[PDB]
Amino acid sequence: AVIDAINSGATLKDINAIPDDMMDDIYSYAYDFYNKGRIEEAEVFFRFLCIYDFYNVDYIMGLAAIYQIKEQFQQAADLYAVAFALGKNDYTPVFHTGQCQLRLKAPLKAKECFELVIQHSNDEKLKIKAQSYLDAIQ
Amino acid sequence: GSISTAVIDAINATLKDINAIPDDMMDDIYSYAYDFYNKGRIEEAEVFFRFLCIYDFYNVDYIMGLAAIYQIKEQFQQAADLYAVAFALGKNDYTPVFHTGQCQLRLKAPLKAKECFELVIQHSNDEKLKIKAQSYLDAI
Ligand SMILES: CSc1[nH]nc(-c2ccc(Cl)cc2)c1C#N
Ligand SMILES: [Cl-]
Ligand SMILES: [Cl-]
Repeated sequence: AVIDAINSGATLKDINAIPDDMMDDIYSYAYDFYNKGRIEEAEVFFRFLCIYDFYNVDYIMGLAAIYQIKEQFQQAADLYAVAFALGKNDYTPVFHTGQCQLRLKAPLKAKECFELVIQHSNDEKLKIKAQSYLDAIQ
Repeated sequence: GSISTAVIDAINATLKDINAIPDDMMDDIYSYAYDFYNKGRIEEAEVFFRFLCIYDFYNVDYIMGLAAIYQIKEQFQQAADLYAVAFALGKNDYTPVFHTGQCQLRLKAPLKAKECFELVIQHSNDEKLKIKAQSYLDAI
């Protein structure tokens, strides 16, 4: 049954391979490892989650955050672009992409990211953070 | 699909990481993909754009070509998802937002579509695209 999803490209979530409440528990445990600084374990758990459902925006954001913490900034930025697309109107991944671009020495790209947050987002606290980066970029 | 390939690659080096296909060859394959597309050979064009997006997913031109094919095929959610990737990457115009609005209308999500068309009117400098977006808004 699982092999069928491997051959059809479907997710494990599409075939309800693990119950909903158990997946919730695994996501909460992943976030616990993350908040405790247990980065290697959080990375295993967020990779597990993204294998289970690679369209879940919160699962992708968790793995992207791990990569950003590990200073794998391009790999983080790649996942953030997917996370943005799947959620359509949440500019948090665009904000974090701006941070990654600064670390990649691409300040004009970073400015474009933070400006996009300011222009489109309805999240006032997020826009405040984005503006503080814009104020600092030369 | 293209998005699942991108995520699996990120979970797990890639072909692009080793410069396995040079720029000029990718340019040629892109032009061949549109040759198929322009002749109505949509299935072959889809294979070629999928090939391009496996090699270099984070490329606005490849993403936009594949999104157009899904919209024509009435695979509206897949099209909307790819248009949003194109916009996030830096696509310097609001055309992917406009087309996402069209897709959301077909998905019976008129409130999502309204948000898309309103973004076009507020932020695009393409006066013709703005008129088109307003005509959809007038109908919602
Ligand atoms: C869920 S309401 C909504 N707000 N913004 C969008 C949006 C933004 C950029 C792009 Cl490229 C496509 C769509 C959207 C949708 N769908
Ligand atoms: Cl959507
Ligand atoms: Cl730059």
